[PDB]
Amino acid sequence: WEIDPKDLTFLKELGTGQFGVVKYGKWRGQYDVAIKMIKEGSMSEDEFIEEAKVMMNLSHEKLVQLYGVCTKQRPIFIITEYMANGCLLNYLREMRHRFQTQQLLEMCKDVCEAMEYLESKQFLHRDLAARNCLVNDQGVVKVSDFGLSRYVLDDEYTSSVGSKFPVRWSPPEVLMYSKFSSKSDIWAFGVLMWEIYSLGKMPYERFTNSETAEHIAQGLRLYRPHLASEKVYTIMYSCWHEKADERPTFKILLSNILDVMDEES
Ligand SMILES: Cc1c(-c2nc3c(-c4ccc5c(c4)CCC[C@H]5NC(=O)c4nc(C(C)(C)C)no4)ccnc3[nH]2)cnn1C1CCOCC1
Repeated sequence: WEIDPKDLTFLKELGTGQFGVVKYGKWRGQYDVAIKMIKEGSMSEDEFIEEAKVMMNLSHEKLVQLYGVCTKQRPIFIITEYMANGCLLNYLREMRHRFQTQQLLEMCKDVCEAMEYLESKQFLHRDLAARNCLVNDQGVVKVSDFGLSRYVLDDEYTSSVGSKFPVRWSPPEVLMYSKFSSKSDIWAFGVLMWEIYSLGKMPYERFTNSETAEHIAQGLRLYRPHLASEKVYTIMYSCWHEKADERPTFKILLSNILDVMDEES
């Protein structure tokens, strides 16, 4: 579980997030890694460390791999697989890629495989969104930072009325009662498909968080991105049923996405 930080060589800053700075570097002079330098006061560290033992065992080709942690001194480090093309959201926003719809659906499949694996292990992501997926040098999309939301100390992130809370990715039962389940990840995944087909537009871009919560409680939904076929829109919409138990599983979504790939090759 433990990595010796002296085996790390730091090379470039990648960005700053909920837990502070993240860097790109090498492990033992040779292996690409991303290193989260956890900003003091920003994480429930003891709980996270206990949980990292479980997370180490979540291994899937479409999940960013946790390699280990450096706990001896602070800041603590989280060491992970490095993704050369950065976050899916910024990748979608670079219009130069001029992705074909088949590539867009492959991105959704990549995420849906990861989530189906997590669902099979009864492990929630809790903050699924394009900003929390990453792209490797082969253009493969992987799911990042699953479950880490549980260790954030910042009330602006955790409170449902907080400035940083993922309101636009949340189902009504989440906004109304904090009922979190595999079905809240499903809802978020549909929003994520919408992000992908919308090339990274903000969901409900003309509404505030408050306005979004009220409209989805009334039954308003996102609508079809121009790049989504009717079949693709159907899949994303299915994630948004008002009743959580009527939303599909990731296993079902996966077969649906595979069928659509077969029908719109
Ligand atoms: C950014 C970039 C990468 C690149 N980044 C990475 C990162 C990575 C992951 C997260 C994050 C960053 C980097 C950074 C900030 C957000 C941050 N989020 C968190 O830490 C965080 N959130 C959460 C919750 C709130 C969901 C619970 N928990 O933890 C990891 C691996 N491989 C990478 N590869 C490659 N190129 N680039 C540009 C591309 C063009 O410009 C140069 C760098």
